[PDB]
This record gives sequence, structure tokens and C-alpha cells, in this order.
Amino acid sequence: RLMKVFVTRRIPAEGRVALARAADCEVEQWDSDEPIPAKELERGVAGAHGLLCLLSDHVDKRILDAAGANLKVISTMSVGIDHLALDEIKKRGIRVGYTPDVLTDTTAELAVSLLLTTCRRLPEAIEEVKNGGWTSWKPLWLCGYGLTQSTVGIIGLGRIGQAIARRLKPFGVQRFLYTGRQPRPEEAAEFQAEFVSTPELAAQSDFIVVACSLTPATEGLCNKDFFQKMKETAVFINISRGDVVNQDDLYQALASGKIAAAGLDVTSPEPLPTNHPLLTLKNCVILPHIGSATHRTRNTMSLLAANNLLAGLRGEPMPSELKL
Amino acid sequence: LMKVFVTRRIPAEGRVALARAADCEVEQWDSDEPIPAKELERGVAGAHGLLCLLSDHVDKRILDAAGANLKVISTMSVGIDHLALDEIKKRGIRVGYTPDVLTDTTAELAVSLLLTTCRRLPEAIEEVKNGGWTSWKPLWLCGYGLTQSTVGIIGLGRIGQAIARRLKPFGVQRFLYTGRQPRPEEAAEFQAEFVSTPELAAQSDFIVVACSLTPATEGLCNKDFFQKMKETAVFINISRGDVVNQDDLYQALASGKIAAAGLDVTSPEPLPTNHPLLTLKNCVILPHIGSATHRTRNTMSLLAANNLLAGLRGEPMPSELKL
Ligand SMILES: NC(=O)C1=CN([C@@H]2O[C@H](COP(=O)(O)OP(=O)(O)OC[C@H]3O[C@@H](n4cnc5c(N)ncnc54)[C@H](OP(=O)(O)O)[C@@H]3O)[C@@H](O)[C@H]2O)C=CC1
Ligand SMILES: NC(=O)C1=CN([C@@H]2O[C@H](COP(=O)(O)OP(=O)(O)OC[C@H]3O[C@@H](n4cnc5c(N)ncnc54)[C@H](OP(=O)(O)O)[C@@H]3O)[C@@H](O)[C@H]2O)C=CC1
Repeated sequence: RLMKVFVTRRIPAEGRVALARAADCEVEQWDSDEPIPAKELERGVAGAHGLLCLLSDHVDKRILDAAGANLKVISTMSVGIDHLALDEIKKRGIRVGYTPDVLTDTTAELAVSLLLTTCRRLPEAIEEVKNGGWTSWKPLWLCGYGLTQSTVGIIGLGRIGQAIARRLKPFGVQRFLYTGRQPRPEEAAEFQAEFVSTPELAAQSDFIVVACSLTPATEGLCNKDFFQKMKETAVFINISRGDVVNQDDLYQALASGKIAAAGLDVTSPEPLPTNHPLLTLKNCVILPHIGSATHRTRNTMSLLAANNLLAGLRGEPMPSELKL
Repeated sequence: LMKVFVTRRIPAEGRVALARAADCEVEQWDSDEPIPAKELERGVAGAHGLLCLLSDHVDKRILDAAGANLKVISTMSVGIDHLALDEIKKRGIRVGYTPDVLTDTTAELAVSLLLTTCRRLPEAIEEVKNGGWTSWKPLWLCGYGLTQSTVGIIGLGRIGQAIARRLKPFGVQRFLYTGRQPRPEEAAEFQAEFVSTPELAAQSDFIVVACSLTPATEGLCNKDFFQKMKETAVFINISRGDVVNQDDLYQALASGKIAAAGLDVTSPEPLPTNHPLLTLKNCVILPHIGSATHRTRNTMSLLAANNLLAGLRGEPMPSELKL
């Protein structure tokens, strides 16, 4: 009576071993580092009891139907959940596992890394070395934007947004602002952060860091209108989802001098075509969605995803279940 | 009128200070490019005051060029290893430099570099532009975290302290440091342990060098340093080029003896574009941009000018170097 499990990719070893040991399961896997096409996904999920997927696998009505009534648990190796058809998943009584907390510190780290390479202009500095542009120490050359006495606006002061604030505080940040559905005064206290409106966040911040979820509410949030309320000297950082940022409005505002610079960990689509105008701008840094990328973290998420699925398979509590 | 030579275009505020001085005759190297030693010797002849950069070589020949008039040298920098201090002392010439005003900015850059290096941002940046990016991937571009790490700081001075303070909320579990002498009061903020240099290499997951360049720091970071470091560790230098044995570093990185290196300084500066370290994907090199924010740089310009003026008029200087 072996439950079928499908894994949509080669995952870190700790998660792969935990599945392999599950003697009540047979594990079928997409043996590749490359994304599984949708029709190969539809083929592999057929009659699966459990699905172990990733943030870039689109788990829509099409693949839930391809799977049929066997499917009881979908374990995603990510904290983001927007790639999942939650309404349809709910309707069918299927359990969801995801990976919060476990990747928080690492992602916060990556966000501050990105904010700092962008704000201190490291990539064009690097290139001035390689291309022969460097001729000496120069007093007014490659001057960037410093965090001392600065105001930091965070859109979405969740666990990752809190961990980012905590990492920027010792940099001499004067004032923390934040935006969202409701205040979090218990959370914000640590930073003496102020709850403000989006327009006030834009007008007042030297640094804007977006660390919210993708919802209907957050889709297209940072558009022309937003970059226009921003300071000309401000730096814009997005580590959330690509669809939060209008990329045409971003390019324009970067190209026209409406903001100083931006660093993106996330894009629309992913990958961004090497062709994209964003990639031609020297005041734009784009990273390939590496927020949670250290082995230890990815090992930890992989094991968490495994254990979510196995418990979900056995009718047990999950280490980290997403409810309803 | 006291004669002044300025070896470069300095940021406005400081240049303004010098243009508003009625007691002074100011000559500038009117350029963003460094002064030939030959032009510097001509430039400084007769000068009472020299306002100079960390990259000008103020040796015997330039002091002798300048002559007995020379009363103040004011450098737009904190480092002083480009001044022949022994000769300056004995000639009784006063020195100005720029401590403190650049401490926060430089620490900021050093953590910038450590993070760009250890989270592999360059490699990442180019996987994007060169079409290597194909999806999100669980085992790809994984770097080295600060959580539960050991950071060794070589030189827990002003900047080394501002560095550790910025590193602490990243979850560092342990700070070690070394130097000539412990600094117990300053060490305490980080609970840092003073250890030898071999022990600091052996234990540290991340190594930051924020020391001054002296005869005893010179070539400190060499083959045997790199040999005792963890094969997983990351090496950052923001001090001076000459603290590092560059060949040993190249050798170490190319053979996997350490994980990677971020450098804000090299030997010589600029590093030639075909140099061996520029062929390694695990080596990040920045063009000595530690103090590069406009606001820090103007404050430096203004300091360097006021230190000069004050010396020229026999007054106490905002920041004099004690010789
Ligand atoms: N770059 C990377 O590799 C990674 C990226 N991420 C992304 O970042 C997100 C971080 O989530 P995490 O902190 O773990 O969990 P959280 O749910 O706590 O973070 C989401 C935040 O978004 C806020 N938010 C929701 N709607 C809005 C809105 N309309 N305007 C402003 N803020 C809003 C929420 O606050 P409120 O409800 O009060 O509005 C909350 O603070 C993930 O959902 C994921 O998409 C996560 C991990 C790694
Ligand atoms: N990349 C850049 O733009 C910048 C580079 N610099 C460089 O950084 C240096 C530090 O400046 P700052 O902190 O303001 O000056 P400090 O005078 O405070 O010097 C810092 C440290 O050098 C240390 N030192 C001397 N010898 C050794 C050694 N044997 N081993 C370990 N440490 C040693 C001192 O420690 P101890 O006496 O106990 O040995 C002190 O901790 C400057 O001298 C300059 O060369 C500075 C600013 C910007």
C-alpha cells in the first residue's frame, strides 16, 4: 500500500535521505537541477499521495487535477506560497507545508548584502578595476550612499523585515519606518519603528526595503506613482516577489534620476531575459533569487520540507503546516 | 604670504576654506589624476604647507624639494604610511590627518565587501547577465553565513570596532582579535578574545584586517597565515596592500586553501588589469573606496584644510598626528 511521493527537483541531501527512509512511501523524482516543464510535472504527479515542490513550480488547478484524489499533502521548500492554488487546495482538503523561520536570518543577510553592494556601488567599482578605469585613490570617485543618520523604510515588517532592521540598526540608522495592513507595535518596539502610510514611507526614506508577501494588495505596489514620491537620493531594495515591482516604471525612474539606485533579488519573469533594459543600467543590481542560499539553510529547508510531507502523509501534526 | 601646494582637486568645501585664506598663496595640481613625483617636487618648492593624499609619496626627496619653509603636512586620510614620519619629526614639521570622520563609512564598506564576497554577489550578478540563470535552484550560488560564525579581526582599533559592531546582529557567535597589546575595554563590547595570529587563523570563519601598515604588519598575511586558515574561511583586507603577500594569496585561493577574499587595497594601486588575482572567481577587488561617500569625503576635505591652516598659523589643529 505504498504511498507515491513526487519531488519536483534534486533537493539537498538531508531532505532526500528523510524521504528515502520513509518505508511507507515510494519516492519518484525529477532527477535534475533544471525546472520541470508543466507537462512533465502533470505526468509525474499522476496518482501521487504527496508533492514536494519549490517556489518556481506552478501548482495550479491543472496540476491538482492531473494528480487526482490521492493527493493529500503538498510540501513546498519555501516560505513564499504564491505559486500555490490555495483556494483550490483548500476546497479539496489537501494539507500544505512550507518553510518559515528556518530561512529568516539568511535572507535578511542577503537583503543587507544587496542593499550595501547597491548603495556602496560595488559592481561598478569592481568593473572600474577590471576595465582599467582605476588610476588612483580619488577623493570624489565612486561615492555611494551611507546608512549613518539615515531613515530606513520597510514595506512589510514581518520576521524577515524585522531581522533586516535588526541588521541595519548598528549601521547608525536614525529612524525606522514601516507599512502594512496593521501596526505591529510589539515587533516594531525593538527598532522604535513608526507605522506610516505608503506615501509617507516613500517621501521620508533614504532606504526602502520591500520584504512583504505577494498578494492582490501588493501586486504592482511599487509603480511610477511610488518612485515619484521617493527621494532622488534613495535606494530601493526588493527581496519579496517580482510582481510587487513595475519594472518599466523602475527602469524609467532609474534612467531619469528619480531615485538613486535599486537592488533586486527577485524579478518578473525569473529568469529575467539577458536582453532586459534593467541589465543595461549601472545603478541597478539584479541577483538571481539567492536570499536563502547557504548550504546549511537549504539543508535545513530541505529537511523541513521532507518532514512536513511525511507527517502530512501519516495524518500527523506538521513541524510547519500552513493553514487555510 | 605663506605658500601652499595641493596635490589634487579636493572636494569643494576644503578648497573653499583654502580660497578664503588671505594669509596664503595656494597652488593646485588642477586634476583628478595623481601627481608625477617629478611634478610634485616642482610643485612643493618653497611651500610652507602641503595638503596631500594617501597615494602621494612624501619621502626625503619631496621634503628636500620643499625646503626649510615647509611647516605643516596635512594628509586627507587616516593612514600615514606614505609620510616619511622620521624625517618630518626631526625637521619639526607638524602633521594633520583624518581619524574618526571616516570610521563609520569605512566599517560600512568593509562589511559591504565581506557580504558581497561571502554571499557571492559578483558571481550571482553575472549568472544573470550571461544567461546562466534558468530557475530558482536549491544548491546554487550558496555562500557562507555569519550565523554562529567566528570572526577574527586583525587590528581592533577605531574601524575594527565599528566593523565588529556592524557584524554582531548577523548572529556571530564569537569574536577574536589580535594586535600588539590587548584592548580590554574596547574588546568587552564584543566579548572579543585576544589570541595570537596563528590561533586567529585556525579558529576564524571570517578574517577582517583593519590594521595600520607598519614594519611589523608588512607581509603579515602570507603563505603560512593562509595555510592555517580554514579551507572554508573568507579573507577581507581593508588596511593596506603591503600587509598581504599577494602571491601567497593568489596561490591560496587558486588551490582552495581558503574559500575567498575581498580586498579594498592592493599592491600596487591600481592593480594591473591582467593581474593573476583578477582571473579568480573567488576574489573580489575594489579600488580603495573605503571612505567613499560624498558626505564623508567633504568632511575629510574640510578637515585636511583646517588642519593645514591651523598649522600654517601656529594654532592647535582640529586633528594633529602626534609624532
Ligand atoms: N529573496 C528570497 O530568497 C526570499 C524571499 N522571501 C519573500 O519575502 C517574504 C517574507 O515573508 P516572511 O517575513 O517570512 O513572512 P511574513 O508574512 O511575516 O512577511 C510578509 C509581510 O508582508 C506584509 N504585507 C502584506 N500585505 C502588505 C501590504 N499590502 N503592504 C505592505 N506590507 C504588506 C505583512 O504585514 P501585514 O500583514 O501587516 O500587512 C508581513 O509583514 C516571503 O513571503 C517571500 O515572498 C522569503 C524568503 C527568501
Ligand atoms: N580602505 C580604505 O579607504 C581605508 C583604509 N584605512 C586603513 O585602516 C587603518 C586603520 O585606521 P583606524 O582604525 O582609523 O586607525 P587605528 O590607528 O585605530 O589603527 C587600527 C589598528 O592597527 C593595529 N595594529 C598595529 N599593528 C598591528 C599588528 N601587529 N597586528 C594587529 N593589529 C595591529 C592597532 O592595534 P595594536 O596597536 O594593538 O596592534 C589598531 O588596532 C589605517 O591606518 C589605514 O591604513 C583606513 C580608512 C579607510
